[PDB]
Amino acid sequence: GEELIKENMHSKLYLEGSVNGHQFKCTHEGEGKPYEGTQTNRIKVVEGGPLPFAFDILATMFSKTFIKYPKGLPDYFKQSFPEGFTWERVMVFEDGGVLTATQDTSLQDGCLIYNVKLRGVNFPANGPVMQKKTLGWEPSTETLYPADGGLEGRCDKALKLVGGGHLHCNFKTTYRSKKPATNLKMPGVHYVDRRLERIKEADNETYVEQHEVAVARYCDLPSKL
Amino acid sequence: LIKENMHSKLYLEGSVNGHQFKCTHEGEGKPYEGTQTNRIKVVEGGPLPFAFDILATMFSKTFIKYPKGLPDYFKQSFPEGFTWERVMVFEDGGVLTATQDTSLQDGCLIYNVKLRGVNFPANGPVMQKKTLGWEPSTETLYPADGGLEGRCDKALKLVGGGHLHCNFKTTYRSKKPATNLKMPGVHYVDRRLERIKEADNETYVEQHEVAVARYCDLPS
Amino acid sequence: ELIKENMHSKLYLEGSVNGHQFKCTHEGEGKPYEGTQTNRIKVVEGGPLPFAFDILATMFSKTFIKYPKGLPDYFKQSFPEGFTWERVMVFEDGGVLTATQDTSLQDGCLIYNVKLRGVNFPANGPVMQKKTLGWEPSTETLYPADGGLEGRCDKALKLVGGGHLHCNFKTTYRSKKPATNLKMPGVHYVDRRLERIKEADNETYVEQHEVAVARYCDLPSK
Amino acid sequence: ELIKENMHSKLYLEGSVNGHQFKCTHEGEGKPYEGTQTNRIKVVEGGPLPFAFDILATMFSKTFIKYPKGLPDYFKQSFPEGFTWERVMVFEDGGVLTATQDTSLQDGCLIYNVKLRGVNFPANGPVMQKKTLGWEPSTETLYPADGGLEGRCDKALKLVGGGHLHCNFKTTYRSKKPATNLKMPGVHYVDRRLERIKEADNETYVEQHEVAVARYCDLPSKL
Repeated sequence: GEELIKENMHSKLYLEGSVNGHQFKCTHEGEGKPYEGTQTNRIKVVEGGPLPFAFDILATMFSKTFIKYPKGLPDYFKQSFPEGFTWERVMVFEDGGVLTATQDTSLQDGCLIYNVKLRGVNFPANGPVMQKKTLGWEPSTETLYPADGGLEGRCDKALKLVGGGHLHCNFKTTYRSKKPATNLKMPGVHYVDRRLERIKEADNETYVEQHEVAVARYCDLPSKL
Repeated sequence: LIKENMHSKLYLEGSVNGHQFKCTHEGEGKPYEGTQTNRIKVVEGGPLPFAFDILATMFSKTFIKYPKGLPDYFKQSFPEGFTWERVMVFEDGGVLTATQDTSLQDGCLIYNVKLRGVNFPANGPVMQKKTLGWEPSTETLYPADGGLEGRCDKALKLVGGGHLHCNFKTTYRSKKPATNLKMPGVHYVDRRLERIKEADNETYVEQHEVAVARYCDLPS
Repeated sequence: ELIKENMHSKLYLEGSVNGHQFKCTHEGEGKPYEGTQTNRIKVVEGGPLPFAFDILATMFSKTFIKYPKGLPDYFKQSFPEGFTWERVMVFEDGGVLTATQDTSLQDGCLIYNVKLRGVNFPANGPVMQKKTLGWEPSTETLYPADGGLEGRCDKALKLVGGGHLHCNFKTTYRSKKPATNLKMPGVHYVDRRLERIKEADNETYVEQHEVAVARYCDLPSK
Repeated sequence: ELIKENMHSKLYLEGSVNGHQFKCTHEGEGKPYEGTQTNRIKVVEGGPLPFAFDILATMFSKTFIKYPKGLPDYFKQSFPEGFTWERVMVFEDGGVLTATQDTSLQDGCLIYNVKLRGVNFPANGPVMQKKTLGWEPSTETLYPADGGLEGRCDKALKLVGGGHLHCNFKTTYRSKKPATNLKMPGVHYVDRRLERIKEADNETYVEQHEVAVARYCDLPSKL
């Protein structure tokens, strides 16, 4: 399972979304150092382009294998191979936009395969997302909690706005291996710090190039117990 | 165009907590009486590991009784029909989004639902199949540049005696140009959705809805 | 029964919204069995307020609901000892209000004491920018729960410019009379129309009128 | 600033949760530049409480955060005419607490005043049934806004039987003194561990230790 994810790994994705009515589809092509926690992947909007909303809200649909897990904090995601794993997410924007996606991860030919299917609705016509007034996400810390053999993630994220300020978004994810969790080693409560940046945009966001660095940790601070 | 008797057909794809499924329905009703019954099959992914009640409202806005002075946004929209899109937020954290297309094809109402549900607690009246249908409800409809926005607090009755509350937000959007629709003011739709019959671990379900629109009749 | 066809009410309210402190009082009258009342409200300390008074409108009387025959009136049965309510209002743009009240009866006058705390009201939103024009009429749903009633209500403020600011209400109503001395209603609905009738001096004098009528679901069944 | 190696606090709190009025005070001591402190909390009135004390844990100290050099400390610059916070806490089972706080400095000593109001905590849920086992460690993201700060914090209470109960926190932090008499931080994080050390007499007496350390995002930026 460890011995299967490799010091350089590749991802191909297929995606199928609808946001405020607008159907679309995307693919991507990706690579990174999983054990160093880094990846970059190139995204296309194969159908539905150009999109009438800020691409940024989709940014986090495109990779939980590429988290740097230190020795002695179990990697739920790498362990889950060769079967793979699946996440379920709800994103709730402070202005009423709501997004829900289910993603399917798996491996084939030493190449990671993501199937995404998402559904966005109730985004205000006048608001920064439907106005394309977003300038990318702030770094974030996700807390992962073990629960029923899965992990539940929580994350308060914030999208940067033109003029300054931020649009806030709450994330709630459920991560579920497809191995039996009797064949797994669960971590405790732990934290994943990230910074996801757009590094290239083209043809009105129908081509987008993204980099993530993700590092996991236990809470380092001294107890009194 | 919308006759005093109308038939509907429904195809539905969904996913709830990663469990994928499909349904279809054949429905019959009285668009101007505000009544209908429809016969639902789960045809992939059944039997379902959660209460089918949470999908009840996925399965018909053309069947609301609109009194004479109160413009009917749904019946007006034909022949080109309308769409809706909804979020349901349960008080225990489960969230469903859903999108719907309503069209009119050679006399029949055709419905197409895609939905996606996540974060339902595992234990968990929804996931432990401990629900006993919805209470009657009142939806408030607000015009909102050219579409309607609905707001509704609903509650599922529970095995044991309580209620699981759920907050609905929906956006109704006519495919017709807005200039060809008289827009209603703010109004209310009182409903009672009931389960008539179920068989084979909720893989077959019959539902009946009655639904009557009104202005606020209180004086001023 | 101690609820007459005509009753008066007296209110004292103490409040903090985004850290701005204030107090109100009111004297009101209405017709309990017809479902109508008028309250004359003063902002007696901390005025004029830096926020839309409209958010406070629903803080000012459940005894005045018209209950039809065979729908138990939880609030009128609660006397002589009365009842309390606790409410959370969550606005769609982040404002949140918690509030609690006491309703009692002294010398046949209804007496309301209200405490409230409101926070996180955005500086550029319609509440703080004073852009609201009153509430839409509404339906509150009431559910029996372990001796009390849980109320649920999605509401909306009209805005300058035409749209609405939505608000979510969750209230718990608890009788001060032991519960087996009351007949509880099943699940039911309260239709309302609350309106501002007059105002003066930068929104520091307000009069409001409520009509409220309860009903069971009237639609046919099976 | 005027905040010494060692500092004490006294605190007075009054509030209502699901109708139940109470009042609290703490005496306190700690080290503000290594961001640690202990607080000995007394339920003077309304004891014992029908609800879990844990839900008040965070009501009881923003100057005791360790800020590294190069990240402005809003709270230490915000003195002598100090600062305030207004918080909303939304538990996933429906409990909602609002609360507001005053932080002033009067002759060697930190003064805390808190008023809170909690409603809609379900009667059969862990808070009213007292099935909680403390808070998990947390991180707060703090954003500049109008020369104030907005804190956002997903937090979790350990439960009996092993689950968690989650609670969303939103807090506005506002200095009582103007700008510029003060430098603003950028978007930054505070990592925290709150621990109950000692409990007595059905939760009427309680000792809390907090370690709080701020940082910027430490990760590589490709832009």
